[PDB]
Amino acid sequence: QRPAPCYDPCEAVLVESIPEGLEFPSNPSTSQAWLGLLAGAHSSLDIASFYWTLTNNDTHTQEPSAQQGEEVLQQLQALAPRGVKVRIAVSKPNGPLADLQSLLQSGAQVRMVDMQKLTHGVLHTKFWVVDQTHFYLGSANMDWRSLTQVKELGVVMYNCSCLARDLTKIFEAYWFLGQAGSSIPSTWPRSFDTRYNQETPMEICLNGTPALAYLASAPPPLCPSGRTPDLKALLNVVDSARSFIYIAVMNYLPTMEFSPRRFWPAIDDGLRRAAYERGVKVRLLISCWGHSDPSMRSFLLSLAALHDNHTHSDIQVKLFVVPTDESQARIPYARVNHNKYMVTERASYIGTSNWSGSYFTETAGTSLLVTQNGHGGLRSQLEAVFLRDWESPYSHDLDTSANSVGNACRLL
Amino acid sequence: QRPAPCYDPCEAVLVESIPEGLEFPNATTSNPSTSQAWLGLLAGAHSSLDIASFYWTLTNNDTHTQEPSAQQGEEVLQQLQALAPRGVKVRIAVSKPNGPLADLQSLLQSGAQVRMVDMQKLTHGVLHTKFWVVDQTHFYLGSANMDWRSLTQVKELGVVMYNCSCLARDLTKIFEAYWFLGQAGSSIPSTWPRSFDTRYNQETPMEICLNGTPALAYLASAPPPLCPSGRTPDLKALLNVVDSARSFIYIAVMNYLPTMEFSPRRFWPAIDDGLRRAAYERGVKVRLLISCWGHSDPSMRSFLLSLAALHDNHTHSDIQVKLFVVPTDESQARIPYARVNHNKYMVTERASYIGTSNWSGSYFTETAGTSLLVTQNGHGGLRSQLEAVFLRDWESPYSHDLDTSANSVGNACRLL
Ligand SMILES: *[C@@H]1O[C@H](CO)[C@@H](O[C@@H]2O[C@H](CO)[C@@H](O[C@@H]3O[C@H](CO)[C@@H](O)[C@H](O)[C@@H]3O)[C@H](O)[C@H]2NC(C)=O)[C@H](O)[C@H]1NC(C)=O
Ligand SMILES: *[C@@H]1O[C@H](CO)[C@@H](O[C@@H]2O[C@H](CO)[C@@H](O[C@@H]3O[C@H](CO)[C@@H](O)[C@H](O)[C@@H]3O)[C@H](O)[C@H]2NC(C)=O)[C@H](O)[C@H]1NC(C)=O
Ligand SMILES: *[C@@H]1O[C@H](CO)[C@@H](O[C@@H]2O[C@H](CO)[C@@H](O)[C@H](O)[C@H]2NC(C)=O)[C@H](O)[C@H]1NC(C)=O
Ligand SMILES: *[C@@H]1O[C@H](CO)[C@@H](O)[C@H](O)[C@H]1NC(C)=O
Ligand SMILES: *[C@@H]1O[C@H](CO)[C@@H](O)[C@H](O)[C@H]1NC(C)=O
Repeated sequence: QRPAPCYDPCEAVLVESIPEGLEFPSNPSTSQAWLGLLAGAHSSLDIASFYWTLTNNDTHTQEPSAQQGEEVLQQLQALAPRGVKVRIAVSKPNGPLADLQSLLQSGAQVRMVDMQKLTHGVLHTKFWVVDQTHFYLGSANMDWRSLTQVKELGVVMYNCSCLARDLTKIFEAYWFLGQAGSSIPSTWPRSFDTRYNQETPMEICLNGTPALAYLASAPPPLCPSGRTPDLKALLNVVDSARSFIYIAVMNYLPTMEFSPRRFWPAIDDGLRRAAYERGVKVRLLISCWGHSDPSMRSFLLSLAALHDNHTHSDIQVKLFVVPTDESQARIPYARVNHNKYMVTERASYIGTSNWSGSYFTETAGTSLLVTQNGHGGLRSQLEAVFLRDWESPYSHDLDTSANSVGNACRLL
Repeated sequence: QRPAPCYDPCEAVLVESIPEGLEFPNATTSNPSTSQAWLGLLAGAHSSLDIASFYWTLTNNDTHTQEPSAQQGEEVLQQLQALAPRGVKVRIAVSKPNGPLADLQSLLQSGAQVRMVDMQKLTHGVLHTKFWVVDQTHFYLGSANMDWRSLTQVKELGVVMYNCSCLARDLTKIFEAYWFLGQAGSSIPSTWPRSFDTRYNQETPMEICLNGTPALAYLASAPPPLCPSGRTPDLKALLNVVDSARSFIYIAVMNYLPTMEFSPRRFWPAIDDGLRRAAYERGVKVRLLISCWGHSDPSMRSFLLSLAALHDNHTHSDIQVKLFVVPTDESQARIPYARVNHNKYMVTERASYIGTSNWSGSYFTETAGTSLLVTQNGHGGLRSQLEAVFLRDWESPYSHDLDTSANSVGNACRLL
């Protein structure tokens, strides 16, 4: 029996951070969505974050481009004293965070999740839940560089209380794990379970149209019985595709990135199966900067060789590099595409994890999966964004020269 | 509890069919020819002979030819026709052909027993296995079909085990499976009769004495429907050899394709995933030697490139792919379906695998095949001889990289 449907007028908006200087031949910016959500917050706010560097002092900079971030943090400091219950879960850092301390003295609650001891990973998840009604899910960290100097993609769902509570369940898992003497139970309490998963997705009304949406979580130790693992959701979306698969992730690596080294061909085998068996067109867009793993190159070539007229398989790989000028090269750890999403002709997947084994086995993450039988919607907007990025002059084949790219790219 | 050890003085001999015209440097340990081994086994046969074969073209009349190079094959056929009238019990199981086979009829009236196994009806495959069992004592296992071209015009590799009764009976078990399937109203049972089961497998290999030195040897069979409870599947044995390798993996097969060749198309990354895991995790050096002629699947090329791209200094993986092509001149180009390398084997620093199947999904899921796996803690032996053969072929001027031109190869090669 399918679970109860939801009747809230949910509205999904694609949100993106376009770095300063990037020009294209438009979705709202991440800063606008965050500021609007903070202004409209009245009862509660839950945040799952990786790190907190929102001010020029955090990054030891004097960039005007930090203004948006500096505003956002200030707005966060306004939430607690006016009645909003603020709960913040962060990955355990190397040192105390000034933003978190200031929020703590503004009235917020901050807990550090020590995922390294628990599942040998980090709290890589980045999402917001507002008043149990709205939620943002994307790749934007709590970083000012994530608002003006780094390309980011996410989705903001407004007026969807049911899905917001579904995400609040995962946030509650994180919050419980944030306690000092806490460990992962063998079975989570039944208050953590969900009836909405891959087999029975939640029936929502998206922009006045029925849709099937659900949330997947990783790692498997942080998954109640009824919660679909993130890898299972990703592989289902990959396997159900019949026409095309468009993937945009910062890092794609069919191994365990940090481990004795282990091979992990799950997503790679799924993509190869889609390309060969059903003739699915696979386009893979990988971000490259001066901090990319060089070992990423060879594996990517191992996919690009599958483009062959005899096999009829069509796998193409492009590298997205954000150009940097003399001034922007001084901004530390910026000018990248941090996007993490996949779109087919029939499904949409938006995640907060890079595509490697750890992010699906040890490292926490959440992903939103949407299916809709319309002529468009969120899926069409995702496809349009991917096509714009893919056809932009910032995407290059694996044989391109490094000099004429505009930025340092280890893979080239 | 390990099973009982064997005390027969087993002796393994590498056997090869080197096509006429193929030249090698001075030493290049020359192994006995396949024709010589077959003739010796037929001359020494006294009680029984069991043969698993794909097809039977041993004379010039079968292939509509007049080549003197067929002489060897025809001689073998004659010796086969001599086995039954002098008391040797001959049983022949062959893949079901489209039309009657002259060799099989002539053997049938010479006193032999011939049964056709219809694997297409049973598991949607063919009887691809090629082995000989002589007097329940000796056995040949290799890639040489019952073809005269397999003796002089096609490169073949195999192993002949002499004076090893235990392994010969173990192979006779698989042969009994084949022979039972040759009956008219017969189908694969859910469980095979206990007379078909074997106690020697990957977990507990048979303890044999190979060239006066203890060794662990066993036989794997495919497809799984043709496998008793105690029989190790061929894919499991192959993947165990791949995963247990710590230094290098040398593979020489006519066809390598990580999909189901004839099927709705299916992807099949088992062997490919094993090779990638060996290359990346344990830094295993992988050499892949693929035969190419005018009948090779072109779709083989891209996948092979997909392996050669794993060669990277950052990953420390070492994967190399080469194509072995047998040169043909004006006269030899007229012999139909010849001038190829038919070897099917793998060798690591610690194990040897010799099979009668190409490396693709069907041969491990639907198509019958047998393979011999040998391990020995010596300095040389069968593993060293196999490695030497692979190195000689790999460094021979008949091996080329995947970007070589087809004109300067000496034969038609679709992959180039
Ligand atoms: C294990 O024992 C077997 C049997 O005793 C050995 O087989 C023998 O191997 C040698 C060397 O490969 C063969 O000599 C060679 O003969 C060919 C012609 O057949 C000739 O061209 C070479 O120059 C060389 O003289 C020998 O014929 C062969 N014996 C039989 C009966 O076939 C085997 O070498 C031993 N070792 C291993 C690692 O198997
Ligand atoms: C494999 O075994 C055969 C015989 O089983 C070996 O050849 C044979 O060697 C024996 C000498 O030991 C010669 O006489 C034989 O004596 C044994 C007892 O030792 C007996 O059981 C036999 O019936 C026979 O009388 C025999 O002439 C000789 N035969 C041949 C054809 O060479 C052979 O060397 C062993 N190894 C290989 C690689 O074949
Ligand atoms: C679904 O509804 C949302 C909410 O209205 C749409 O997002 C708005 O899009 C318009 C442009 O069409 C912008 O002017 C608004 O600013 C957006 N809203 C917000 C809060 O930023 C979204 O475009 C709709 N999607 C579809 C496919 O109809
Ligand atoms: C959500 O609901 C409120 C009040 O019902 C409305 O003002 C707002 O526009 C809705 N959200 C969107 C994105 O339209
Ligand atoms: C050349 O071959 C012969 C015969 O196989 C062998 O005796 C000789 O040792 C070989 N030459 C060298 C240098 O080993």
